[PDB]
Amino acid sequence: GSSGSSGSRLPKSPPYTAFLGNLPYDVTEESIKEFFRGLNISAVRLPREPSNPERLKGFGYAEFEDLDSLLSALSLNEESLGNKRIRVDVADQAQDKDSGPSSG
Repeated sequence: GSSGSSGSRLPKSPPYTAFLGNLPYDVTEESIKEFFRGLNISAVRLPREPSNPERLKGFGYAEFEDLDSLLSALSLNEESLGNKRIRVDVADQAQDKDSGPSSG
């Protein structure tokens, strides 16, 4: 047996960040572009392990401009990418700013 429950609330306000899971080891930057082909992407987020930069972390995120982009992304929650299947869910708008000194 296995429970089942899900229901996220897309960010009514942009930008629209998409969350991907169960990504392969071949998933490259170009793969994300083609995966979301047709939609409007502003940038691709691909975090790498804090130790092995050559290896992917495990999750992928992409920035969108139009709302339709995110909607279509959810349809790729099953779409088999390469040799494995990935899931698409609504990602929380997690932002962070920093600052630095300066002399001279």
